[PDB]
Amino acid sequence: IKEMPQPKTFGELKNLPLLNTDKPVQALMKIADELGEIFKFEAPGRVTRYLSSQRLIKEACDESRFDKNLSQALKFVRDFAGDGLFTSWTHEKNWKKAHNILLPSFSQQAMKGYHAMMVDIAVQLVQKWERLNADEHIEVPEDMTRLTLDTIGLCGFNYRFNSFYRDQPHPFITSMVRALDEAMNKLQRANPDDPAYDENKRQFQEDIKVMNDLVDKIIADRKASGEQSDDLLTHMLNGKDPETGEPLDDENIRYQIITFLIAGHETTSGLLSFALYFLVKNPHVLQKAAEEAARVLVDPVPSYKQVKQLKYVGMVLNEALRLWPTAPAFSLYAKEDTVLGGEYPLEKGDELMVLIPQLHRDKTIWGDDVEEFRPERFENPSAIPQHAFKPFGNGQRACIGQQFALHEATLVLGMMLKHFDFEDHTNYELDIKETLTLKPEGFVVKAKSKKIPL
Ligand code: COH
Ligand SMILES: CC(C)C1=CC2=CC[C@@H]3[C@](C)(CCC[C@@]3(C)C(=O)N[C@@H](Cc3c[nH]c4ccccc34)C(=O)O)[C@H]2CC1
Repeated sequence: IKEMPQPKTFGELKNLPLLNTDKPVQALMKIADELGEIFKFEAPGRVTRYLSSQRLIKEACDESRFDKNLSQALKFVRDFAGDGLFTSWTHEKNWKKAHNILLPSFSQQAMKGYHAMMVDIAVQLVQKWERLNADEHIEVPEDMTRLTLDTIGLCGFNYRFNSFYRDQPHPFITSMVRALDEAMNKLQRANPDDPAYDENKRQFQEDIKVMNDLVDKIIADRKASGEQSDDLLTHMLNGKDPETGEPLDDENIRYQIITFLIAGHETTSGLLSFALYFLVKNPHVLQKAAEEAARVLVDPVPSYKQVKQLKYVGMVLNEALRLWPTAPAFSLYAKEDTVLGGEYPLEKGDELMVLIPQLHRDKTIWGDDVEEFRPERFENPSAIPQHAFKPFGNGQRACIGQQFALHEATLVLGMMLKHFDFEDHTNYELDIKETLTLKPEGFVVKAKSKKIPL
């Protein structure tokens, strides 16, 4: 039975001021480097424990002992993602109902059906870049977000945000981003009911209304038409949970759509942005991935099968997920009194935070080179111990979108590497901006066309 380390305290505010920062995940990583595999974090009226080691996270991932907790971050997002899959408790009837209905819509097999719509958006990204003039550069996170948002819009509910036709996001996106920013800011806001925050609350309600209005209208229009499409909204209007025999109601479908649109934004586009960052910083790795793309993508437009045979591109994406997982933490609660790692007694209800970027730098798993970008780490995945690699979270509460996110990312990166040579023309210095997600802020490149027609 061991005493848990704790970072520096601030009198009555305990550890709370350590998260008064624009880069809290990066701050928590530096604390874990100091204190090790577990530390207690106290604030007025709360305590959580940050885990960093495969040794302890493997136990945290035991679903008989720990279930998904809603972090305060998830509680603030629930104000507009409701009881969709991401912001629901496991015990809420709408979680297991939506999970049973949606799982078949998100399988590897279902990706054959979305492939043509994903190609639509990937081809718009390639044409944009083919159409840049000689002096011009690419705003990498900006264009990856254009693609990932439009891909989930079109595959989700046959809706075109037409992001590649715009400088200003679509109205829905400006409201969604400002709602997400507001939810994230409330984490650091003392005395939120202070009348100084009156204007935030009125703006928050307006943005929730914008989102509900557009999504409720797309649902009503689809039901009003009877159209059957290749999209999640068809699967949700038609589907019945085999357990309860019930369908989702229109309110819950709205929450699922809002949830997928949150995910399909900078959380997916972050993976592509980090991947391209690592590739331009590791020209030998970029060359190997470009060689695979030229070898495999022999057709004007890539096939589902051809994306599956981009094995080294998939390893590149897993290595980017290792170093900078774009959904960098998740929360758990103890189902019963239990002892973590033979050393740390927990009571029923006690919270754990999994610090994924820190798990992914466990030298006992990965060896001494943990800071190196080496996709070849992933050549034999059977060698990876249980729960060592967790960018999509854990168990029944793992990312439902994982096969979607990886198919889109492998397709797009494949096509980028087939069509263009890349230049790190600014010698970009990595600056990771933390919102809901992580991104390489200001990451810019030049793309020189290889002049291969679509
Ligand atoms: C279109 C939908 C979609 C996409 C593209 C997507 C793409 C990605 C993505 C891209 C690289 C990453 C790193 C993640 C990472 C995660 N996703 Co998603 N997710 C998506 C839909 C979801 C949903 C829905 C959940 C909740 C699943 C559940 O609990 O039933 C989810 C859960 C997660 C969790 C668990 C959170 C927790 O609190 O435990 C992580 C981590 N993620 N996701
Ligand atoms: C919505 C999804 C995509 C997200 C999940 C997250 C999980 C953990 C979060 C998060 C990374 C944002 C920064 C704080 C952090 C690390 C956290 O521990 N947060 C704890 C502890 C905490 C911080 N501030 C608080 C204020 C009140 C209560 C708890 C807290 C929490 O939210 O619960 C955040 C990103 C957004």
